[PDB]
Amino acid sequence: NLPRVFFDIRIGNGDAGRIVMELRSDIVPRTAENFRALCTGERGFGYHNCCFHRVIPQFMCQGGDFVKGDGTGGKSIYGRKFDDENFQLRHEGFGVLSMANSGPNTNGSQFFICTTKCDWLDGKHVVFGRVVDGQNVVKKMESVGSKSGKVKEPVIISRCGELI
Repeated sequence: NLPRVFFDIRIGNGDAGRIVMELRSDIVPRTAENFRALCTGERGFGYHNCCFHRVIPQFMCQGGDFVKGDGTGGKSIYGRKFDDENFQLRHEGFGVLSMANSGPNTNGSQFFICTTKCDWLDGKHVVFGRVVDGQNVVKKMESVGSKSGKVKEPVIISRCGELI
């Protein structure tokens, strides 16, 4: 069965709600497991209290740097980096979950949520899931985003984990 995980999001001084994500363990089991484990914090580290450090309205939101908090760091449950598992899933529309990287085979913890179809990213980033509920919460983040991506108020994963 496909993992169901969540982020509770706080934007500035307000709780924004819950994002629920389905992970495609059927296609990218290793990549899905990394993300799932970082949501639950079962290895002793993960996305809890991590921020979204870039928000570009109508393009995407990026987060998952729980090491440095600024988009320069991160680590996976497999070590500092792990290989691109496959490129079978596409950045086909709103809510697609994909791994940020610094070139081939440099996956860590950073990820982005697409808020539009971005086919041009296919074959560059490993897609591993999709937002299934709380699309409004992803869209809410735009209130503190900008065209450059600079974030105006803290966007924090106040709580995260796995759902039944």
